Amino acid sequence: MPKTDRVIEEITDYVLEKEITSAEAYTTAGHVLLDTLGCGILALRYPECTKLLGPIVPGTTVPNGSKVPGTSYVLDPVRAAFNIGCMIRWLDYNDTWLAAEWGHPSDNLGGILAAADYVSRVRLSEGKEPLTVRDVLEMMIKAHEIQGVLALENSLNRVGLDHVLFVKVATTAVAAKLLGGGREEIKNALSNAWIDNAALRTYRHSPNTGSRKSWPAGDATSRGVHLALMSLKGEMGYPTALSAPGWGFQDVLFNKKEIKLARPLDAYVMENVLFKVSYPAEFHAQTAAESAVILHPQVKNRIDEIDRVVIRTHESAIRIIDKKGPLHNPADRDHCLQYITAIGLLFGDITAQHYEAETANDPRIDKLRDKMEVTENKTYTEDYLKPDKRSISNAVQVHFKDGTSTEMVECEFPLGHRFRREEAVPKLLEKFSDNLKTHFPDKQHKHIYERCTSYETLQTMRVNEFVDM
Amino acid sequence: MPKTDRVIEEITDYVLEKEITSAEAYTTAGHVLLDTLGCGILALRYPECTKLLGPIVPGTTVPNGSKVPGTSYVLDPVRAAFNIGCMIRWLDYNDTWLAAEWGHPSDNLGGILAAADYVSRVRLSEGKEPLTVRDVLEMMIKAHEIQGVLALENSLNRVGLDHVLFVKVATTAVAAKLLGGGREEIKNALSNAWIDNAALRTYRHSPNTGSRKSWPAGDATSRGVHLALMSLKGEMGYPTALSAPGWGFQDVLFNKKEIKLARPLDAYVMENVLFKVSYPAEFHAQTAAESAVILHPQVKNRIDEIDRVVIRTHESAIRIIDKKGPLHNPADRDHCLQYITAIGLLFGDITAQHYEAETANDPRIDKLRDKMEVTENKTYTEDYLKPDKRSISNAVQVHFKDGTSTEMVECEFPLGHRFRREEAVPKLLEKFSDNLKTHFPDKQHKHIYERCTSYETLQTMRVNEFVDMFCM
Repeated sequence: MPKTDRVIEEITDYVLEKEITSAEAYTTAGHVLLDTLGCGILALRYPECTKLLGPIVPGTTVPNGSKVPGTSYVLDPVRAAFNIGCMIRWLDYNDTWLAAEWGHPSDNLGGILAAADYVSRVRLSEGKEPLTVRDVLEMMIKAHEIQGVLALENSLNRVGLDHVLFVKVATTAVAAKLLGGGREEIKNALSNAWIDNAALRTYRHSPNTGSRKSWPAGDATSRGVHLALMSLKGEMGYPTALSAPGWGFQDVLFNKKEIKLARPLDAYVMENVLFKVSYPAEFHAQTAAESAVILHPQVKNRIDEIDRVVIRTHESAIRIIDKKGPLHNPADRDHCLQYITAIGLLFGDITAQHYEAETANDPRIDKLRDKMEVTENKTYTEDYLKPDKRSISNAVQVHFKDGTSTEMVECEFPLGHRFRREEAVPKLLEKFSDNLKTHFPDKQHKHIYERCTSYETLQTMRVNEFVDM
Repeated sequence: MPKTDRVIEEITDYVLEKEITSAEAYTTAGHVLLDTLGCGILALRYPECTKLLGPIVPGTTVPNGSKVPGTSYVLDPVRAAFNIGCMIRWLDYNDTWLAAEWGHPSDNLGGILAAADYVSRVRLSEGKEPLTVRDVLEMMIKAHEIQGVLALENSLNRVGLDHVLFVKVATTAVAAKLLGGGREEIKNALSNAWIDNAALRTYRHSPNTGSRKSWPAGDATSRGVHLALMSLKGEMGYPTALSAPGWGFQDVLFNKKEIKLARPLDAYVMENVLFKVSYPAEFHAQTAAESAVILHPQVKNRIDEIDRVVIRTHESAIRIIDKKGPLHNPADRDHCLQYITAIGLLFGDITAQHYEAETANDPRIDKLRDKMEVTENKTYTEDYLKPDKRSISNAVQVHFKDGTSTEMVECEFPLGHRFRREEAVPKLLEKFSDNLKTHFPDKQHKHIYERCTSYETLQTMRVNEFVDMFCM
């Protein structure tokens, strides 16, 4: 009788009843699983990340608790979802989806993995069968789809809200399902997600750019798991959470426009996901990084002596990462098109260490940044949104004081774009192995690598056993 | 130098440096403390509340964990803050503050008590001195001041947002202080609270009114404690969280207006707080309830001869609780002026049971509700906002089919208004004792009552001991 908003019904129906049949989705989801966990492990090398991990109260004991990869923490699933989601996102190294809204749908793994691990351990304690990694993969496919299809035509950034609302929405649905919710519970959780927090994006932008860019998605996935658990206790929903006149999400926050699902939900997002294969860096600078690295040998010994650097880019890069003047922390820097491009030119490589004070204090960087001129190419802006292409284009050309110049080096498709997928896969696996090596000893690193890259047998691995760190 | 937004600095300075000197504020804080905890204890009689309480995972063990009053739960201080805040607010029985924004600043007790109890138990385990109930009182005074002064001039409801943001903000600042934070940590926690922003109020309004009206403040006071803990780890803040162009709270959510503090922060809100002394019910209906109850003897044997019922009210009541047609759950009903007025007329008293299906199924209620005409009196709307008065006015008159009528019965000041404080205090104590009696056996009820009402003596009680009284 009360009449639930269509978008919430459609998400619910997809989660509960849609069968995923794409081989290619499952194969790509396997890559996203390892790539994401690798990113999370690498983040344990960063004390700014680690300081936010662990239980609220040290020495808390949680029966059948979710384990946090790379650690000895055993946590409630909400807290574990925060820990994992915080890790995997921290270094701006994880996967990415770009349309009307921006985001990183792998962020949902925080909630998915924590909830699937908890459910598995509880089942085991009750003498029942745990979930398998294939269940994790399916839930990732569906989380990706929900967040990514929402992102196609709904721009939260244009109304000043962070993208992580779509993480909370996607996680809440897939978590509710994992935890055994039916149609009513999933609907009710979703409605509570839409009514909830929508965090601002003040921390992703000048002058306030900061480390909340790294942990907001963890906070949102965690919240989704929490809302799902409340729903499983039978807490009531809000049928017209989106549409209610005056008080609904659409009228309050979305400029009275309808939230829309631009296509039927299936496996399109996972199939077309973007990887950050080589460099941690804000995605809109990934191709400027690639072009800078190409130019590096031509500039490395001409080292100051550069008169100006031209950077041609697309509109999203201008809106987010186009900054002049002092940069104050690693988040600020890794969200700076000019900084990233300077690192590529100066060093021929980009690692998360380049964003730290030790490197940033190199006086050459800021001198080279103040020579950079960033302008929009309107064709790049168009091609960024065109469905058969979805390029993320930048071009870079260096001019010298003698009047000569390098060629203008243009990159439309970074190595993580679907068009370069066959080339990328072996490099993704190298990235995974390198990331594991930073944290795990030889025996454990080789064992994880081996299990995770044997995709056939991986499917049938129990989730609790898979969480072997 | 790097320029933090002024509002965040004034809150921070108040929390760290302002000495509270008001004897009246401490006295009233003591009353709020008992009233609030009493309301919480009564909420343990409602399974729709209880279902949300407890640890996330049954059997979780927390060292030096915060205890939840009325229960055996020993929790992390974030989760405890949610439990307590959920309980104290659940039944719409707790204290209230009304201005440009509406709210219930006693909600902040969830975070304050949980944090203070935790800190006390940790101290004790380190061989140090726990906090005392006076510290809890002082933090209440300040939380009330922060949320209530923010409410004087800044209307979240006019931009479609719930009032619990100001709970999150107040709790974050007082929690960060309790937990040992300095100026930088407090500022940084506050800037993260403003950015967190900010739940809708869809669950307080037709046609979606529901039980999230009961737990949203718990969720917010919990979140405040959480943000405070993150700040103590050194997590950075956002200096222009309010004022940043394009991306700041003011430009995104507040229609490009400035968030203002209408007066310097001291002890005004606690001194002037509103109690729900007799009836659980949305505050904007409290005086209509009082007037209905007066009229009850004149109508109780003539309900079938009632032709129409005139209710004259103020603008906030029209915006929130003026509803026609079917009511679907207890939250919908306790947020219905017409329902609450009907109950008073029909029954001469109002309890939380009157909002349950058993009573609501009484066919007389809806029949009476469809005879009610609610209209705004504009003078009530003006006097609701005037600072020397702050009335919450309703008037009720009943007209009969034979053409006679009762007098029009006007109530400007409910029993919980500061102008009726001396009359109220004994009734507040009765309400406390009755609420305790629902949940505690004789010995424990008497003991709690006796400690809590011996105010001189209560001050010095260690927080952990104060909380232990409620547990067994």
